[PDB]
Amino acid sequence: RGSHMYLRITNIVESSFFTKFIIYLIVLNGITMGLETSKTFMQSFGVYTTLFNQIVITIFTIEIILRIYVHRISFFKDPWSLFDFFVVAISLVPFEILRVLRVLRLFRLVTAVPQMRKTVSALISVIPGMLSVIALMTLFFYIFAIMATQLFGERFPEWFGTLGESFYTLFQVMTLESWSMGIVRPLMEVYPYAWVFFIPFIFVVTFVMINLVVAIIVDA
Amino acid sequence: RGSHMYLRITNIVESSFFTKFIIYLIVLNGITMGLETSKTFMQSFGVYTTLFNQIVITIFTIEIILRIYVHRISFFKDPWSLFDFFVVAISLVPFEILRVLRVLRLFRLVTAVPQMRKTVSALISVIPGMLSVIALMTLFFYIFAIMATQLFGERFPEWFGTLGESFYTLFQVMTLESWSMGIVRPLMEVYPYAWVFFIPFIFVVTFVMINLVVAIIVDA
Amino acid sequence: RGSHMYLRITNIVESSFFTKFIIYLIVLNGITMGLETSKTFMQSFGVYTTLFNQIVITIFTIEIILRIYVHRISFFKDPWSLFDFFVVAISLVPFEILRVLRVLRLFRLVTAVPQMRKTVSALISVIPGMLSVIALMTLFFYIFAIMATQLFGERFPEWFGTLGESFYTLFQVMTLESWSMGIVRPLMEVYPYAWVFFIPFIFVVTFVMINLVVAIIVDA
Amino acid sequence: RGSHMYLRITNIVESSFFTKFIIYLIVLNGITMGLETSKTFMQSFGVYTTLFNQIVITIFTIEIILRIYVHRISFFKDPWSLFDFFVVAISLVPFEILRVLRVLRLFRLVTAVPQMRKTVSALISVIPGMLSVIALMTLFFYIFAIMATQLFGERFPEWFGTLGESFYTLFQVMTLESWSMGIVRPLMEVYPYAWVFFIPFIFVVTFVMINLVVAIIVDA
Ligand SMILES: CCCCCCCCCCCCCC(=O)OC[C@H](COP(=O)(O)OCC[N+](C)(C)C)OC(=O)CCCCCCCCCCCCC
Ligand SMILES: CCCCCCCCCCCCCC(=O)OC[C@H](COP(=O)(O)OCC[N+](C)(C)C)OC(=O)CCCCCCCCCCCCC
Ligand SMILES: CCCCCCCCCCCCCC(=O)OC[C@H](COP(=O)(O)OCC[N+](C)(C)C)OC(=O)CCCCCCCCCCCCC
Ligand SMILES: CCCCCCCCCCCCCC(=O)OC[C@H](COP(=O)(O)OCC[N+](C)(C)C)OC(=O)CCCCCCCCCCCCC
Repeated sequence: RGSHMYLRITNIVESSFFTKFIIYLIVLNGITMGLETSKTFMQSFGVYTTLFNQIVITIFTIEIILRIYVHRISFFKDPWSLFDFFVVAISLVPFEILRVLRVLRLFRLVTAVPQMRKTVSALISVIPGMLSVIALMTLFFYIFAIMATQLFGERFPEWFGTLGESFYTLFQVMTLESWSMGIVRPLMEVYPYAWVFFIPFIFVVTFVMINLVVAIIVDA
Repeated sequence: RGSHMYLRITNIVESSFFTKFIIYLIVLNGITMGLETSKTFMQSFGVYTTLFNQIVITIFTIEIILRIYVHRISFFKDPWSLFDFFVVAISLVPFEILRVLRVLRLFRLVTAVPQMRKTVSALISVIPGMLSVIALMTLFFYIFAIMATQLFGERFPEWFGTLGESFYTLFQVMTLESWSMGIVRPLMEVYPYAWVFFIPFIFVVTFVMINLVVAIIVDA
Repeated sequence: RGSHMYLRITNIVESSFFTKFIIYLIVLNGITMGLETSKTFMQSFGVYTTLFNQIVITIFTIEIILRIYVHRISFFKDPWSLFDFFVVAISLVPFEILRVLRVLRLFRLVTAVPQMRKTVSALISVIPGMLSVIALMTLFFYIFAIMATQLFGERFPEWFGTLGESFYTLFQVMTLESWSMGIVRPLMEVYPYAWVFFIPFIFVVTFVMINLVVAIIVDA
Repeated sequence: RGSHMYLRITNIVESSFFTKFIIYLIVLNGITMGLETSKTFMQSFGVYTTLFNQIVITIFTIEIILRIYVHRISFFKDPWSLFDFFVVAISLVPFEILRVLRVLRLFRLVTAVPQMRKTVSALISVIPGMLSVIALMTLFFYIFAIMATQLFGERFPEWFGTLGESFYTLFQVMTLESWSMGIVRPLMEVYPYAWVFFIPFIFVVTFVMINLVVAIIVDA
């Protein structure tokens, strides 16, 4: 708990060399994961690189293990460690989507470098003051998604045949991407007043967005 | 007016249980209205759900009735109640567009939950300081819509054949959606100087938009 | 100069009735110009409406004449009058583009209604603090327009064959409209490194835009 | 170092006539470079204009030479001169991409006119406070670019077959250009859950952008 061998390990994990080594590895596994992208490189130096990968996964597990010895329950209430935990855990399951999620370990460069932690933490910090407006927005989407599903799903199954599909399309209308040439004008060929649904939608959603952003600037 | 039975009802509508019950119903009729979206679910449990729907419509009418007993003319000068009124009234007419408008009762979650009321009320509050710029903008749209109708409606009836059609297209140009690839470049094949109409339009409309948004930030 | 008949006319133009009458006409000629949009209406009540139009043009010329008697050289240093002048002058030439420009007289509702004048004047007021950045931007466009004309005009004459054409396309890239799917990806089929031209362009132009807008907010 | 002939040259380069002459040339070589765009003009007055071009290149080399005599090592620590240096150097190599880069000398109008220098310098000044967020963003792009390359490169080689290609597409998704109609909806025909990759991408990238812009406004 504060004994002979505890304090030995503690002085290692807390050493700058520990951090730097880990950061050094992250930038290295980073570059390695970008070259693994090339089947040319993969064909030649490929096995070299599978090697470096479990090496790094092992080093990271050892590290995480140590960090829990040194920190115990303090470790499992730290966001930055919990991230490092789950990211490294993912990289330990041997469903290809998990093989790809391995790349999430590169986000450890964020947890590791305090300049980054501080940046991310600044960004995350404005989200709580947004929840109420975001709650309002989601209700809005949900309601309009229902309305659109049953107004247009039958003739327009791809875009609106399903509550989820309508959610997708409504998000696309919010981003303004092809909303008129690709969605609303087609609808109007069948539903001449469809414009009464999407223009108010676009007005509300955009007004909310601007205010949401004025919200952020309301602290500064 | 302040009698024996009046004060009895008053203590019920004003009870927290009343509010919570109503909110409870709203979240329930909400989920129900999302499952009604699926013809699978509709095929199986469908009648169960038509049931829950008039049940809720009845409960809501009773509630609204009570709330007017307790509030009388104060009720009909409250936005939040007037909304609840009109929304529930809609849900009472038996034109499919009214069947769909029933979903508007889910917005009662806004009127009911004071955190939401406050949010919405914040948003709505900035609109009056915008009316003058919005008035200016609409005049602008109207004038340019007339000009475009008669400059391009004859060769381009779909986009500009009608004052309303031109309004629609001009709105789409304002959102910047396909303005060049899908509208102005086609026009230029017939009207080489059409760019003299839409670039200034896009300049004015965008300048106004930014200032409109600086307007909001002019209080904060 | 300040005589018997001068002061008589002066009391008329300066009367509220004068202003209101003019405003009344503007809203009327406004509605009339929107109905002239319909060949149906035009077919039936059409001549009624050509009538109301020169009537109003005459009334407006008389008014402008009076206003110069009452104001003399003060009139020709007022923006709002100079506008009214040029707009009404246009409406007096009998080239269809002038027939359409007649609709610009509806902007007299702006000059006439002081709430509008004040709004417009607020908007116009931020433009001088932008000129320097706008000068920078235009130079930027000019230079990149030259570069693009000679990098891509030969294989891509429609988009870049001409300094003006390149100006048009570059403006479209700035608005982000189809910049990749419709312009840059096509170019890359011939010029694989074209992305080195348009991504920096899009970066600079967007950075400038944001700062231009922060500029406005730098007073507030 | 501060001798007879040194101080003679010094009084010339530091003269207002020197600056004005140079500026005069820049506006002239500017106009000339825009007319060189027309093969009509090129066909007729073309050689006149190749002439004016080396004339100006020579004058500029002489100038730069002088300015280094007058300034020595102070010259090579000035951004504005270093620019003028490299821009003029480019214009001295006789690979067509260098023939086009000659047009970069028009940016000397920026270095020369102090109102511009000040503007540019204002703009550049906000960039250092952005580096941390920009670092975060680039890491984000890199990681998602890797993930997309291996999730979609095989079936969608054009958009994602290569780390660079995925970088390009991800940038396009960030600008929101055709992200749904032209990229994600096509992907979903093969990968129904692709929406789980690009919506969070679009959320993060947009949130960061707004905060990056609130950053700028955080000084004002
Ligand atoms: C005030 C009220 C608050 C209510 C909050 C809770 C809402 C809960 C959502 C309800 C669940 C709806 C699920 C559902 O019906 O799924 C539909 C479809 C699959 O149905 P399926 O039977 O396969 O459709 C057949 C297709 N057809 C018609 C073309 C032949 O599959 C999908 O589309 C999947 C569903 C995706 C959408 C989920 C949206 C969650 C929104 C949360 C809003 C929170 C507001 C605060
Ligand atoms: C300073 C002046 C202020 C004036 C303010 C008041 C303006 C009032 C609007 C005038 C009414 C115009 C109605 C009208 O002409 O409707 C046209 C069309 C249907 O005409 P129709 O005869 O069916 O066209 C035949 C089609 N064709 C030529 C291709 C064979 O149907 C439509 O397009 C319907 C009309 C939709 C547009 C309504 C716009 C309202 C703008 C309000 C601006 C307020 C400014 C403060
Ligand atoms: C520091 C330097 C400052 C210099 C400022 C002054 C610049 C003055 C602009 C120079 C004039 C260029 C005019 C010109 O060459 O016009 C080209 C074309 C028509 O040429 P054309 O001979 O018909 O082309 C034949 C077509 N082809 C090759 C496909 C067979 O026709 C057009 O494209 C018309 C020209 C439109 C563009 C005008 C742009 C003005 C930019 C102002 C920038 C101010 C910066 C502060
Ligand atoms: C925390 C970790 C930090 C790591 C930072 C350092 C990252 C260094 C990047 C790694 C280098 C990757 C180069 C590479 O693999 O190039 C791939 C391709 C050409 O490969 P190739 O063998 O031709 O592909 C064959 C094509 N196929 C499969 C369809 C038959 O060619 C390309 O696509 C060229 C590569 C372009 C992308 C360069 C991106 C630099 C991102 C910098 C991020 C900084 C973060 C702070």
